[PDB]
Parts: sequence; structure tokens; C-alpha cells
Amino acid sequence: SGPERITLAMTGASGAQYGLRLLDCLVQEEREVHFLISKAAQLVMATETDVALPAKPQAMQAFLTEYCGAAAGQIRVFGQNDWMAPPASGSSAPNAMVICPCSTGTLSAVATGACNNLIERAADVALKERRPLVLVPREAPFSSIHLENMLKLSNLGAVILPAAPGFYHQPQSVEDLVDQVVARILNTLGIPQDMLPRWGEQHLVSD
Amino acid sequence: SGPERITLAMTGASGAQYGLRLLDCLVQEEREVHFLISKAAQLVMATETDVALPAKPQAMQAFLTEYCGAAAGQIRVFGQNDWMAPPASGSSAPNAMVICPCSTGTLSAVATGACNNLIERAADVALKERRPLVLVPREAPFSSIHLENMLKLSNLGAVILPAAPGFYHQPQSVEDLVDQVVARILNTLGIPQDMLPRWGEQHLVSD
Amino acid sequence: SGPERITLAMTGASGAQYGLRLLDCLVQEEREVHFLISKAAQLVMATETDVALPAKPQAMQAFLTEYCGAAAGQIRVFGQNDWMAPPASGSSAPNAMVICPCSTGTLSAVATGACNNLIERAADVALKERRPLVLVPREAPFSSIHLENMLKLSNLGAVILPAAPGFYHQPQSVEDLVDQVVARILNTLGIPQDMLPRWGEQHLVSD
Amino acid sequence: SGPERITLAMTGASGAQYGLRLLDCLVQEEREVHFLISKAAQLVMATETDVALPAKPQAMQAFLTEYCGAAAGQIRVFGQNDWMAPPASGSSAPNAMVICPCSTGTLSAVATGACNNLIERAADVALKERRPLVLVPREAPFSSIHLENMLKLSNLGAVILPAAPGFYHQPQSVEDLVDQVVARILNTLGIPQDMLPRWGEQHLVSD
Amino acid sequence: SGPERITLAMTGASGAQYGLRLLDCLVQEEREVHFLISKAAQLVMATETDVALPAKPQAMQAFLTEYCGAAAGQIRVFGQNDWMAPPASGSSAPNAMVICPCSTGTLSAVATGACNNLIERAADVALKERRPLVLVPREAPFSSIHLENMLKLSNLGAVILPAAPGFYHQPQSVEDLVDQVVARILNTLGIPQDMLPRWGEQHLVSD
Amino acid sequence: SGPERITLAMTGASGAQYGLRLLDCLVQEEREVHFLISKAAQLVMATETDVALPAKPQAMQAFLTEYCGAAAGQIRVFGQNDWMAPPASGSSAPNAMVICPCSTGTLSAVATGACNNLIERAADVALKERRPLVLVPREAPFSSIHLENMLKLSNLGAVILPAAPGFYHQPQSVEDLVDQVVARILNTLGIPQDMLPRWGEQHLVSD
Amino acid sequence: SGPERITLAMTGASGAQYGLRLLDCLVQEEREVHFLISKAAQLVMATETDVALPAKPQAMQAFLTEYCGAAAGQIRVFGQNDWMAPPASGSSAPNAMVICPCSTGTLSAVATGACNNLIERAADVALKERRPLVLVPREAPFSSIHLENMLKLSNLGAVILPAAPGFYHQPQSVEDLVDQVVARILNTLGIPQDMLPRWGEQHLVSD
Amino acid sequence: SGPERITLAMTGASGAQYGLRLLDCLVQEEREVHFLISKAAQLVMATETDVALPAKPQAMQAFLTEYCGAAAGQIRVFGQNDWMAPPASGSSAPNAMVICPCSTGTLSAVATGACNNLIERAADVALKERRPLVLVPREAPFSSIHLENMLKLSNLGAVILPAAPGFYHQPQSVEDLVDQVVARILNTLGIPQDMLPRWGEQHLVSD
Ligand SMILES: CC(C)=CCN1c2cc(C)c(C)cc2N(C[C@H](O)[C@H](O)[C@H](O)COP(=O)(O)O)c2[nH]c(=O)[nH]c(=O)c21
Ligand SMILES: CC(C)=CCN1c2cc(C)c(C)cc2N(C[C@H](O)[C@H](O)[C@H](O)COP(=O)(O)O)c2[nH]c(=O)[nH]c(=O)c21
Ligand SMILES: CC(C)=CCN1c2cc(C)c(C)cc2N(C[C@H](O)[C@H](O)[C@H](O)COP(=O)(O)O)c2[nH]c(=O)[nH]c(=O)c21
Ligand SMILES: CC(C)=CCN1c2cc(C)c(C)cc2N(C[C@H](O)[C@H](O)[C@H](O)COP(=O)(O)O)c2[nH]c(=O)[nH]c(=O)c21
Ligand SMILES: CC(C)=CCN1c2cc(C)c(C)cc2N(C[C@H](O)[C@H](O)[C@H](O)COP(=O)(O)O)c2[nH]c(=O)[nH]c(=O)c21
Ligand SMILES: CC(C)=CCN1c2cc(C)c(C)cc2N(C[C@H](O)[C@H](O)[C@H](O)COP(=O)(O)O)c2[nH]c(=O)[nH]c(=O)c21
Ligand SMILES: CC(C)=CCN1c2cc(C)c(C)cc2N(C[C@H](O)[C@H](O)[C@H](O)COP(=O)(O)O)c2[nH]c(=O)[nH]c(=O)c21
Ligand SMILES: CC(C)=CCN1c2cc(C)c(C)cc2N(C[C@H](O)[C@H](O)[C@H](O)COP(=O)(O)O)c2[nH]c(=O)[nH]c(=O)c21
Ligand code: NA
Ligand code: NA
Ligand code: NA
Ligand code: NA
Ligand code: NA
Ligand code: NA
Ligand code: NA
Ligand code: NA
Repeated sequence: SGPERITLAMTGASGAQYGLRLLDCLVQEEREVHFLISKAAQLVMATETDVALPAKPQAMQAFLTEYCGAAAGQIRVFGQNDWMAPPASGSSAPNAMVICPCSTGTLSAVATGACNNLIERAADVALKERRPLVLVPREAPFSSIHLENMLKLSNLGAVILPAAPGFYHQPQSVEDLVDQVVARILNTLGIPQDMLPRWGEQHLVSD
Repeated sequence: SGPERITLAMTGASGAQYGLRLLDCLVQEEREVHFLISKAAQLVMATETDVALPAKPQAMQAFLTEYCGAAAGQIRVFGQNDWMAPPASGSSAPNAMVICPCSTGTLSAVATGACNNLIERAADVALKERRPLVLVPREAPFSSIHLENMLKLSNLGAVILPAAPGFYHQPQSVEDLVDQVVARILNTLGIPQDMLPRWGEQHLVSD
Repeated sequence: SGPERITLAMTGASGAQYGLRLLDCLVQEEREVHFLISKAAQLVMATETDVALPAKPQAMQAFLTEYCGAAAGQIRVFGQNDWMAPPASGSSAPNAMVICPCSTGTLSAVATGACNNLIERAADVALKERRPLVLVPREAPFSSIHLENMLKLSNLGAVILPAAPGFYHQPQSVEDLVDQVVARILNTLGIPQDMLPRWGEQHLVSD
Repeated sequence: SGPERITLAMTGASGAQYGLRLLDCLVQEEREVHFLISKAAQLVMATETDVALPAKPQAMQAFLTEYCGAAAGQIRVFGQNDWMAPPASGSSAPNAMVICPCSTGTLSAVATGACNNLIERAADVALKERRPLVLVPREAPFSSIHLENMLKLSNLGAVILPAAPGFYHQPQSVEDLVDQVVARILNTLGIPQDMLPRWGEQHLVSD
Repeated sequence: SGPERITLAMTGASGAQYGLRLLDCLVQEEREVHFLISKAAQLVMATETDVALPAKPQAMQAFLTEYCGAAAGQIRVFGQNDWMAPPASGSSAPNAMVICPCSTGTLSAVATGACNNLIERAADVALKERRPLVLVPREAPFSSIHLENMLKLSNLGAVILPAAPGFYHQPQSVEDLVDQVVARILNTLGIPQDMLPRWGEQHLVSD
Repeated sequence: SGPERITLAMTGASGAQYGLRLLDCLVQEEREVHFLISKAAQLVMATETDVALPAKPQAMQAFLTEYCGAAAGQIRVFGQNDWMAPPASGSSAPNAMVICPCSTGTLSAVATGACNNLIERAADVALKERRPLVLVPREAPFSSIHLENMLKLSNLGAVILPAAPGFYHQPQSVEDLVDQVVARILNTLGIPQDMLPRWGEQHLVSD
Repeated sequence: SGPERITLAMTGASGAQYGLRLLDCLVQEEREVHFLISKAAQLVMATETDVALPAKPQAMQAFLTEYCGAAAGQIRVFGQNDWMAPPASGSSAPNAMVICPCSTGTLSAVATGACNNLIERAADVALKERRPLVLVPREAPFSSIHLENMLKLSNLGAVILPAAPGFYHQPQSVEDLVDQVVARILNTLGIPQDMLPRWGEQHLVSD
Repeated sequence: SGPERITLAMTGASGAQYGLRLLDCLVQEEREVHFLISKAAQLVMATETDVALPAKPQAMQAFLTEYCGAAAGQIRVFGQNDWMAPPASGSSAPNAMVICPCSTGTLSAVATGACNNLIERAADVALKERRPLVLVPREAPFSSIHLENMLKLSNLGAVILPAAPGFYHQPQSVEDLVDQVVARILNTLGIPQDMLPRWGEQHLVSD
């Protein structure tokens, strides 16, 4: 259940841990992942984590496959101008797409149709083909520029899913908070997850 | 520096820890706090924390004063229909106002001018007097209804500051994440804080 | 086929018979129903029908289970402030939601995001999770305020399904008219119904 | 009291019984009726009723006069391209106009100013002369296209009165439901009716 | 996979070959087709092709069945005012709908809700029932009137799929170009096709 | 007749054959062409054609001059950041400008004023000087993002001329289809062409 | 009085003399300046002035410090992708920001939220933190694209201060004109200047 | 080439030198000029220049004819309420119109259609007849009120040409700057000028 193939793009907002945890969960659910990452996101990851991600796609693909315990060819990695990759055309096989984290600059690019690199074109294709598109911005405050871009995209059917974890299961660790956002993304995609219980599911009637 | 008096309202989004930490920081900066809390927020706090907050304003005021180490009368607590309280009129002395957490229902009330209780009227007054108003929503996804309400209010000069902590100082605890959002709120108000360093302040020139 | 679980909310427009007939059909299709009812809707039902609906959720649940011939736990009843019930969070298991009848006040609440009670929050969650939301208003005239609220919600993907039965199968009773609207709701949800034939299904070619 | 002359147009939505009952009530209130009917409405009437309405205006006029017990010349019937009829020019004597039923296609024509036949031109004239215009759509769901057209026209002063009968007088027959809508139309026009009591008129003070 | 039943309407833009090729592919995928054609489209077909399409629905149905090699009753043909045909009511069994070619006049009719014939009403029903609607305009330049109509409909969930074939598989014939557009339509509907490969499907990693 | 100088920019939509055929026709009409091409368009041309276009402007200029049979200096080629070229300033001599093919990313850049390279700045100058600007997008579906960008630009006086060839002269080859679009572009510019007859020019009166 | 720290960005509009004169005045008022310059602005400066500005940030910093007579570390220079610099995060110490000259491309980037380099991100941060942002465009004509971008940003609280010097103090040199614009910028920031007298300050009453 | 007759209006923004230089260039190109000047512009000219312009139209006409070396009747001067002058009616012979300088008050009048004097009516006529209208505002900052007025007028086809001279030919005098704006106005009108070279005209290919 849910999509067999997910385009996962990481862009340069803070929150690299969310994208890595989501990649890991997707691999554990036996999904094929087309993995894309922006130059600024590579710097975020080097800044915020101890993951030493190689820069070139083939080396990055090898690295992420070992990091996640993925099967061979389960993770594809495509470079930022590789227009021969599936996500660049709506004639590709259907994927769901998630941008996590989603920088304000990528939010803006997708909202205006800029298509300046493969991540932006891929989201542009997702919208024109009416395939799932989930954006996970991380910023604060949100300015009116951010909010108008999110509103436009939500009105066009994108899911605006900010990295704003809930506290209602009493988190005990940073990892608990990361998992709550990742679980919400998986819920949105329709992919099984067991990190976030189904609210009130045992609640039969009011007190 | 910054406002001497802050109206701090807690409403029923998840994230009770943010409001309590902000209250604590405000008290430690010797600010007067006019504290307001919705019925649903009281349930969130009971659900997500071990804080046993008394229900009536006078008992709540005593409790919070001990919880924070506040001076006598530094924290005022007002009930949800107490139109005699300062926040209800623009002829009151100037306060900054923060709604943290800010539920989607309170976001909506403030965006449409509903003024159904003291928290909503207080924000309505803040906007009409052009006094600071900081809203800290916690929700995911944000629907187009949420986003249009945030956009309207941001366009009118409110600060939309979602509970979306950054990871770029490598948080080690839930408390580190809570402090990053609280530090941003204090920055927005112009109140000193030492939990979040000033980005790049020692960076003199590019490599 | 169609959703296993339906949140059915009744609010205070005239047309209590539509909600009761829909509840009955849903139970006969072996669906789980999370049943919600507003204080004004309780008065409509007492005014327009001979159904003596108990006021408290547990007694109401017992009553409706016998009224419909439902299996045990097939109908859940939740009170108007019970934020622990599944419909209040998008992390709940997926439901479709129907508000039938839908008062103009509830139409307005859902259109602005007011979330003042469980019915309003539940619809707010349905919209943010992109789950089905069917509103059945009953009013006449529709003012521009009603129409702008319906238009906003329809543009966001809600189904505006007014209680305006068709006459093209020559109804013979009030019950025939009620069934035509209920059949349309079930069609919209994708749930089998045999009260309303499929138009023109035997029509092979034009005369 | 109310208008002496009513242009009553029937167009091809389901609900032929509403137009016929309204015509009958208007005749019983000694009003002059300029009766117009679309080709699709003629098919609806043949489908949904046992009224065998002749096709040509003069024969239709004779038929409706006997059907209603009208006085001679009280009902005028005009064909769909008869630009010499009063409703086609604002220099005609003042009429109120009702389109009942109002198809979605006629709703659209009137909203955009299409004026493709006498019914559409007549409504266009009603709007430009600021004479009463009451539209009785019957459709479900209402799409955003329907809703934007109704909203535009309501904003211009038309009355959008959907065929959505209320149940709050406990209807016992289809005829009771038809009369509730017809009574609302007559109320809107300011014409006496005794089918629908005046709500709460004997209610002096609250319990 | 994909819809069992497709309403295929041809209207009077140039590109008759696209509609005929799509009809053929749909028949080869064992789909039921409800075929509709406008008077102007009949003239386009006579102008641009050597297909001698009979004018009356029954003869047209016989002709198209032989032209495509369809099974008996697989292709239904309905006339332009046949309101008894399934596409005219949302209570019909669910179809996807394609207008190919889509003239600018039909684009306009569907955008404003004109419902002047069965093709227009059928698309109006598709939108109100939230069933698939794919419009294939062929015009150049697109004026702002065309573009505002397409934008409105795309915002309401219609797919605007212009007859603008791609060249990236190096077409060798007019037929290759026609197949690229038809393949895109089938992709949009979710119907198998083998004329257009899935872009980059064998591309594992960037060079 | 028509402009003496045309800025022809090729960007990375499919349809490289259209730009090359247009360049050829312009040269055969003795027009001066300022030729610009994006990095992605160079990849399209290598993918979709057997034209081996050199990468550097001077070599590209030599190549295109031989390819077209142009006179010396009739084709100028400018690099993507060459702000000293005429198209970059409105104080240049007047040109008409055509972007053919026009990618969705360039459509977006021109619609928002991005001016990130010489093609984008050149179109920005064309709009501010009210000089002709013809955009030839090739995409399908057009999303609402594409359509809003085209609509904005058409409202500002740009010509949106999609690569959507007509079939009403019964094309026999891919080349016939390419020529129909190129002929429309030349018509739009006011430049003589003999590939597309003038519709109905010998038609004196209706049958 | 006025801000202690100013982010001064130069982008590629004509008017390099304005940015250099402003930098000089800021240094003479003992302000800290975080200096940013785009690649196109470097070409403008080389074209329009005899200032030989080194390309790398450290050499540029040394050069500008001598050019202005600045104290050590008073001018910081940051490269176009240096996300570790203060202006890139709202958690930095508060600055006012001026883009002078402001190209139409940078105007567009800031209006849409593109954040493609440090100048664009810095302005995006200024807007989200509600810190001063002054844009000094230099273009003529202003197209509707330019004007809509300026209007959006002015509505969000940016100051649109075009390089349009006044003549009402009878300028005698180009330098007089440059100083009038620079004086207006300093006035806007609240920084003392003595180049532009205060209009009418000695005017006590009308003649 | 270009218009034979120009309506040149001067209104009370700073920049009187621009209008006088433009008048002079127009006279040297043997154009007929219908010269209009507002009361506030007369005060600007007295303030900013040593031109002693007589107040009454006939004396002003004599003066300007000698100032420019104009032929007899080449410059017509019309008073501010002279509705018998050509510019007041669209039935006059075609002129291009320039308002230089254009005060913010005149910008506003023309944007709203105020027509309070001959300059405002003349621009209103230019817009309704679709004749050239060039506005040369001089103000800084531009407020959102200024920007919305300029945007409206630019969208209606007026040219918004702010007095914002470029520096890219290294001006040496105030006069050089004035000539750059005047040259742009003449370019916009299509009138020969030799003060501003054609950018890049000798640039054949990129380096
Ligand atoms: C401490 C800073 C600079 C703030 C947190 N953060 C962030 C952290 C780090 C450590 C780096 C380096 C960069 C950021 N940014 C800025 C962002 O990368 C820029 O807008 C950039 O152009 C994005 O481009 P892409 O869309 O990825 O192609 C960024 N952008 C954003 O939208 N949200 C963020 O949290 C942050
Ligand atoms: C697990 C649930 C139900 C989700 C997380 N969450 C939350 C947790 C708990 C534990 C409770 C009880 C309630 C919420 N809600 C719902 C919210 O309180 C309602 O909209 C309510 O009417 C708000 O009214 P006020 O504006 O405070 O007057 C709420 N609202 C919101 O905007 N964000 C939230 O995170 C949550
Ligand atoms: C004869 C009357 C008062 C009209 C028919 N009708 C109705 C019947 C009865 C018998 C009662 C008592 C109330 C109504 N109302 C009014 C409605 O309940 C109010 O707006 C109310 O606040 C709704 O709140 P909720 O959204 O349910 O929380 C209501 N509202 C509405 O939208 N449509 C209706 O038909 C009617
Ligand atoms: C079972 C069907 C097809 C649905 C109910 N219904 C209806 C019943 C019958 C039995 C017929 C024949 C037709 C309808 N229609 C379609 C409607 O007539 C078309 O839009 C038509 O062009 C209208 O043109 P006019 O505006 O009258 O000129 C129609 N239109 C509408 O707006 N509401 C309706 O209820 C229905
Ligand atoms: C060479 C002409 C006239 C242009 C190409 N073309 C076309 C070819 C032929 C050969 C015919 C006869 C007609 C067209 N038209 C005009 C179109 O049919 C009219 O708008 C007409 O009212 C459409 O009504 P419908 O929506 O079908 O009911 C039309 N309309 C359109 O939108 N795109 C087209 O390509 C063309
Ligand atoms: C099979 C693909 C990927 C689809 C057809 N096609 C295309 C073919 C080929 C073979 C390549 C390589 C690229 C495309 N693209 C994508 C496009 O180049 C990107 O948006 C790109 O950033 C454009 O940048 P520029 O505006 O030129 O600077 C593109 N873009 C577009 O708008 N229309 C197209 O047809 C296609
Ligand atoms: C004579 C020309 C080309 C006109 C005056 N001028 C200018 C002069 C020179 C000498 C150069 C080289 C460039 C310009 N430009 C074009 C501008 O740099 C481009 O839009 C460019 O992408 C800007 O990118 P950035 O925003 O700086 O990153 C530019 N842009 C602008 O907005 N205003 C200007 O005056 C001019
Ligand atoms: C130093 C001042 C007052 C600023 C520069 N300047 C100017 C200089 C002088 C010396 C005078 C006297 C007046 C101005 N004004 C104000 C302007 O004339 C008023 O809005 C006035 O009503 C205009 O009416 P009109 O449209 O001409 O009928 C004006 N208006 C404007 O739009 N731009 C300007 O530069 C200036
Ligand atoms: Na681009
Ligand atoms: Na209230
Ligand atoms: Na509330
Ligand atoms: Na007509
Ligand atoms: Na019609
Ligand atoms: Na740029
Ligand atoms: Na970017
Ligand atoms: Na006046």
C-alpha cells in the first residue's frame, strides 16, 4: 500500500535528520527511492550531522545504500542537472515526491515554476501530472512571501507539512521528535509506519 | 530592552512545553507577564506534561509564581471572559502579545476578528493598536485554510513563528529544541536571550 | 469498496431525517460510524421527528445502535469537546467525513477554520489530511455569505451536496425524496446503494 | 401587495412540480404571469409529471389557463426567440422574474450575460433594470462553477433560492415539500401565501 | 487498471486524428466508450481525414465499431441533446471524460458551466462529481481568454493536455506525433499504453 | 515588412526542430538574427536531432551560418552572460524576440522577471520596451503554474504560441507539422511566409 | 542613532557610484558594513567606474577598507554562497539591509523568495525578521513586471527607493546627484547626513 | 519617423530640466508640440532653474519659441482649463503624449480618471484612444500608492519611464544625465536621437 517509488529530494533547510530518517524508513518499507540533494543541503548535512556524504552521485549512491541497508538499485541517486533521470519527465513511471527538508528557496522555485535544476523540475512534473508532492519546510518566522508560496502550492494540491513535531506522545529524545514528523510524512503518502499510534483508535465513547 | 509587559496566551495546540519555557525565560528577564490560557490548552498541558496547573485564575497565579520563581504580582492571570483585564482594551498600557502554542482555531479567530474570549479580544486589540503580536502555531500539514489565515495576519504585521525548531546547533535533547523556538520568540520581541548564539557573528570574511 | 469508517456529524439545519437515513444505510453497509451531533441539531431532531435521542454520548450510542440494528461498537458516539476522539487528529486512522445536515453556522466554521468543537476540528482535520469531506447544507435563500463559504470549501476539495432532492424518478413519498439525497451522498463516498438507479445505464444509442 | 406581473421561466432542472405549483399559486393570487419554458424543461416535465403540455405557445397558453383556472389573458406564453415580448426590453412594464427550476446551464447564461434566448435576455433585463430576479437551482453536488455563478448573481442582487425544502413543519407528502419551496418564493416576492406559517409569530418571550 | 468507461467527446478543433487514434487505443484496451461528437467536429473530420463518418448516432455507432474492431455495445454513441444518456447525470455509473480535440468554444463552455449540449453537460457533471476530465485544446496563439478558461478548469482539477507532441523520441511520421499525445492522455487516465516508453526507467545513477 | 532584426532564443523544451526551421526561414527572409541558446536546449538538440552544434559562441556562429546559408554577420551568437550584447538593454536597436522552444522554466523566469541570464534579461527588456515577444512553449499537461505564467505574460502583451500544429491542411510529414508552427510564428511577426496558405482567401460567399 | 550594522549589497543595475558613495558615508558614520556584491555588479563597476575591485572576498575587503578609510574589521565582505555569514540567518544580530543598485533580477528574486545566493537569502531574512530592507532599483521604463514586484515588496514593508535624484537644490555635478540619492537612503535608515538639508526647516509661516 | 505631434505636459515633480531638454529635442526634430504646464510645475521651474517662464499662455508661447529656436506655430501653449484645445478630445488629430516630469498627484489623477484640468483630460483621452502616453515620475521612495497607480497605468499600456538616468556611458555632467532620460523618452516615442548610442550594436559575437 502506498507508492512503490518515491522521489526524495533534500534541500538546504535545517533538519537534515528528517530526510535521512525518512530515507531509512522508506528503505525499510521496501520502496524504491530516487534520491536528489541540493548543494546547500549537502552543506547542511555536513554542518548538522556526522554523516560524511560523498559528493558525486555514484559514490553517494553506494554510501546511502550501506547507510540504510538497502538492496542493490533500491536507492537511485541523480545529479542536479541530469535531465535523463525519470523525475524530469511526466512520461516517467509514477512516483510520489517529498522535499524534506524544503528550503524557502526551493518552496519559492516550485511555487513559481522555476525548474532550474532536477529537484525543481521534478516537483513541477509532479504538479502537472497530479502526482503526490509533499513539502517539508523548516523556517521561522514564516514571512508573507513564504506563506503565499505555501498557500499557492497547497491550493494546487501539494501537501505543506512543516517540520513542526507534536509533543502529545511525550517525546523523550530528539529522535522521538524526528520520528513524529517522519511518521506524518509516511501517513500522508499512505505508507505503513508504527512510530506514531493512531489517535483515539481504542476510544469507543466519550466519558 | 524590549517590552516591559508581555501578554502570554496558551491555546490548545500541542507544545505546552514551549509556553512554559517562554514564561520562565520572561520571568527570568524581569518582565511582567499577563498570562491567559484556554480550556483546551489546559487539557494539552495535563496530557503532555507533569505540570498540575490549578484551574482557577488565583490558584493558577500562585502556582505559576512558584513554578517560575517570579516576584509577587509579576505574573497576572486573567480568566477567559474577564473584560476588566488590561489586554481587553487598547487604552491599557502597551504590551507585546505572544500566543504560544497557537491552535488553528485561535489562528482562525484572530484572523477573522472573532473576539469570543479574552485571548481573542487581546490579539484583536494588539492588531488595532499596532502592538507586537507573535503567533506560534503547531500543526502539520498546514491546510490552505491555516495558510490563508497566517498569511492575512502576517500581512497585517503579526509575526507567524511556527514551532519548527532548527537543528543547526546539533540539539542533544528535547529541551534544546524547545529552547531554540523560545529563543526565536525572545529575539522577535527584542528581549535578551543566551540560548541561541548570533549566527556568524565571529565570521569576518569568506574562505 | 469505499471507506470503512465514516465520521457522520449532524448539525442544526432542518433535515434531521437525512442524517438518520444516512446513518442507517451506512450501518447496513457494515461501515464503522463515528457519530457526532451538535446541541442545535439535537433540538432539530426533537422538533422534526419522533426520535427521542438521549443526550449523553453513552446513552446516545446505545440508542442509535438499537435504532439501526448496528453491531456492537459499530457506532461510536463522541461528545462535542472530546479531543481524545479519533476525528480530532490527522494521526487517526483515515475516515471519510459527512456533515448532514450542515447548518450555515457550521459551513461558516469549517470555511474559516474556527475549530470550536469536535465537529469543526474534525472537518478541519479532514481538509488538512485531504480526506473526503461532504457537506449537506439545507437553507434557502443561500446568501452571498453562504455561497462564498461553500465556494471556498469546494475549491479546497470539499463536496458541497445540498439537500435538494431530484424528482426525475417520480417520488411518491417524503421517504423517496430523503433516499435520493442519501443515495447521492453514498455515491459521492463510493459506497454501494440501490435506492437510486444509474442514469441511462441501459441506454445504448440515441433515438 | 407584491408585484402585479411575474415573468415565470421554467428551465431544464429536475423539479417541474415546483414551477407548476408556483404558477398555480400566482394565478390564485390574481397575478399576471408571463410564462416562458425551455426545450429541455419541456422534456423534464414530460419525464417527471403526467402533465401533457402542448409545444406551441398559443396551445400551451390555452392548456395552462385551463390547468390553473386562470382568467383570460392572465397567463401569457412567449416563445424562446420572441424578442417582441415584454420581458425582452427594460422599457417594458415592471415585472418580477422567477426561474423555477433554474438549470445549471441557465444559471451560467444569466451569470455571464449570454442572452441566447428570451429567458436569458429577460433575466439580463431584470438585472440591468434592478427588478426582482429569483433563481431556483436544483442540483447536487454544486460544483465550484455552479457556486461562483450563484455567488456573482447573488452579489448583483439576484435571490439564489435552491429547491431545498425544510422539514421543520413535519411534511407528510411530496406536495408538502413542494409547497414549502413555493411558499418561500412567494415570501421572497412579497406575495401572500398561507402554506408556510410565520415562524415564532406567537412566541412572546423565551422559556 | 484505469477506468472501465470513458466518455470521449470530439469537438471542432483541428486534430481529428488524435480523437480517432485515442478511440482506437481505448477499444484495444477493452474499455467501454461513450462517444460524443459536435457538429463542427464532424466538419473537421470530413476536412482533415478520409474517414466518412455517418451523421446519425446509430449509423455512426455501427461505423465506428467496424473502424475500431470493437465488440458489440463497446462503443455507445449519443446525440447532442440526448439527456437520457449516462453522461448527462452524476447519478450515472462513473466514467472518465476526455474532450479530444477540445475547441476553444468548448473550453469556454465548460469553464463557464454553459451546459448547452450533451458534451458540455457531461463535462459539467464530471467536474461536480469530481470524476476525471481531460481537455485537449489545439489552438495557437492561446489568447488570454483561452488561458484564463484553461487556468480556471485546471484549478478545479481538470487536466489541460494541449495537443503539443514532444519530439524527444525522434518522430519519423505524423503518426508518431499523434501517438505521443494519445499516449500522454492514456497515461493521464491510468490506462496501459506501449507507444511512449517510461522516461529514464533504465537510468540507475548519473554519469 | 516585419522586423529587420529578431532575437531568437532556444531553451530546453522538446521541439529543437522548430527553432532550427524558424532560424532557417528568418535567414531566407534576409533578417538579422541574434541567436541565443540555453545549456539545456543544447542537450535537447543533441538528443532530438543529428545537428552537432558547437558549444562556444564563435564556433556556433560559424556553424549556424553554414547550416542556414546565411550571409556574413547575418547571424550573431551571444553567450548566456554576455551583458554587452544588444538584447540586454532597451537602448539597443529594436528587435522582435521569439523564444522557441520555450521551456516551462524560461516561461516562469520571464513571467516573474528573474533575468538570470541573457535570454531572460532580453525578454524582460522586450516587455519593458513594448517590443514583440513570442513564446513557444511545448509541454503537456499544462499545470496551473504554467497557465498562470502564460496568462500573466499574455495579459502584458506577449504572444503565447504553443507548439501545437494544426492538421487542417492534411500534413504528410513531421516537416509539414513543424512548418505549420513556424509559419504561425512568422505570421505573428509580420514576416512573409508561403508555407501556410491564407485561410478562405478565395472564399467569396457562403454556400 | 540608526542601525549600528548595515548589510549593503550591490547588484547589477547601472549606478555603481551610488553603492560606493553610500558605503563611504556609512563608514564615515562609524557603522559596521557587511558588504555583498553580485557577479554582474562587479562587471557594472568595471564598466562604469575606474575602481579596480579585486574579485575574492578577502582581497576585496582589504581594497574597500583602504578605499573608504575604514577601521579594521569595520567592513566585512562575504561571498555569494557563504551561508555561514550573519546575513543568512535571522538568528544573526540585527542589521538594516540596503540593495543599491538593485537590479530588476534581484528585485524579482526578493519579491518571489528565490534565495538563490547570499544577497537574496539576506533580503529574505530581513523581511521575515521585519528588519529594514531598502531597495534602490535603477531601470527605465519600469515594466508591469518590475512594478508588481516593487509593489508586493513595498506592501510587505520594504522601502522602494529608486535612483531618481531630485533637482530642487540645483545640482552642479554628477556627484551632487549621487549624494541626493545617498542622502535619501541614509534618511530612510535614520543615519545622520549633512548632504541634503531638511526641507523648509527655517520656514515658519506662509507668505 | 515617430509622431508628428506631441502633447508635452510638465507637472510639479522635481526635474524641470528634463521637460525643457525634451521640448528642445522635439523642436530640433521638427515636431509640433502642444505644451501644457501645471501651476506647481511653474513653481518648480522657478525654483530649480534660471528660466523665467511667463505665466500666460500667449506670452509663454512666445518665450518658449525663442528659447528653443522653434518655427512659428510649432509650439502651441494651452491653458489648464482650455477644453477647446486639441488634446481635450479624442476626435483631435493623433498626438503622442508625454508628462515629464510627472508628479505623484498627476500620476494619481491619470490612474483614477480624475480629468480635473487639461493635462489630466488629455492623458485620459490618450488612454481611451490608445495613443502613446509616457509618464516620467520623479519621486523617492515610491510608496505603495505610487506603485499601484503606476502599475495600473502600465497594465493599460502607458509607459512608466522614471527619471532614473543610467550611468553606463560614464556621465561627466548633470547635462549628460538629463540627456540619458530624454534620449530614452525619444526612443520610446520612436523619434531619432543621437545622445544615447545603441547598446552593443557593433558587438558581433561573444568573447
Ligand atoms: C543557520 C541558517 C543559515 C539557517 C537555517 N538554515 C540553513 C542552515 C545552514 C547550515 C545552511 C548552510 C543554510 C540554511 N538555509 C539557507 C538556504 O540553504 C538558502 O536559502 C539556500 O539557497 C537554499 O538552496 P536550495 O533550495 O537548497 O538549493 C536555510 N534555509 C531555509 O529555508 N531554512 C533553514 O532552516 C535554513
Ligand atoms: C492529538 C491532537 C488532537 C492533535 C494535537 N493537538 C491537540 C492535542 C491535544 C492533546 C488536544 C486536547 C487538542 C489538540 N488540538 C485541537 C485543538 O485543541 C482544538 O482545535 C481546540 O478547539 C482548540 O481551542 P483553543 O484555540 O485552545 O480555544 C490541536 N490543535 C492544533 O491546532 N494543533 C495541535 O497540535 C493540536
Ligand atoms: C425554523 C428555522 C429556525 C429554520 C430551519 N433551521 C432550523 C430549524 C430548527 C428547528 C432549529 C432549532 C434551528 C434551525 N437553524 C438555525 C441553526 O440551528 C443555528 O444557526 C445554529 O446556531 C446552528 O448551530 P450548529 O451549527 O448546529 O452548532 C437552521 N440553520 C440552517 O442553516 N438551516 C436550517 O434549515 C435551519
Ligand atoms: C437525470 C438528469 C439528467 C439530471 C436531473 N436534471 C435533468 C433531468 C432531466 C429529465 C433532463 C432531461 C435534464 C436534466 N438536466 C440537464 C439540463 O436540462 C441541461 O443542462 C440542459 O441543457 C438545460 O438547458 P436549459 O437551461 O433548460 O435551456 C438537469 N440540469 C440541472 O441543472 N439540474 C437537474 O436536476 C437536471
Ligand atoms: C481552419 C480553422 C478555422 C482553424 C482550425 N480549427 C478549425 C478547423 C476547421 C476545419 C473547422 C471547421 C473549424 C475550426 N475551429 C473553429 C471551431 O470549430 C469553432 O469555434 C466552433 O464553433 C467549435 O464548436 P464546438 O466546440 O465543436 O461545438 C477551430 N477551433 C479551435 O478551437 N481550434 C482549431 O484548431 C480550429
Ligand atoms: C524528456 C523530458 C525531460 C521532457 C521533454 N523536455 C525535455 C527534453 C529533454 C531531452 C531535456 C534534456 C529537457 C527537457 N525539459 C526540461 C527542461 O530542460 C528543464 O526544465 C530545464 O531546466 C530548462 O532550462 P532552460 O529554460 O532551457 O534554461 C523540458 N521542459 C519543458 O518545458 N518542456 C519539454 O518538453 C521538456
Ligand atoms: C547597458 C545595460 C545592459 C543596461 C543597464 N544595466 C546594466 C549595465 C551593465 C553594464 C550590465 C553589465 C548589466 C546591466 N543590467 C542587467 C543585469 O545585470 C541583469 O539583469 C543581471 O542578471 C543582474 O544580475 P544580479 O541581480 O546582479 O545578480 C541592468 N539591470 C538593471 O536592472 N538595471 C540596469 O540599469 C542594468
Ligand atoms: C521639495 C519637494 C517638495 C519635493 C520635490 N518635488 C517638488 C519640488 C518643488 C520645488 C515643488 C514646489 C513641489 C514638489 N512636489 C510636490 C507637488 O508639486 C505636489 O504634489 C503638487 O500638488 C503637484 O501638482 P501637479 O500634479 O503639478 O498639478 C513634488 N512632487 C512629486 O511628485 N515629486 C517631486 O519631486 C516633487
Ligand atoms: Na531556469
Ligand atoms: Na462572539
Ligand atoms: Na475557538
Ligand atoms: Na448569443
Ligand atoms: Na443553455
Ligand atoms: Na538573478
Ligand atoms: Na534556489
Ligand atoms: Na473634476
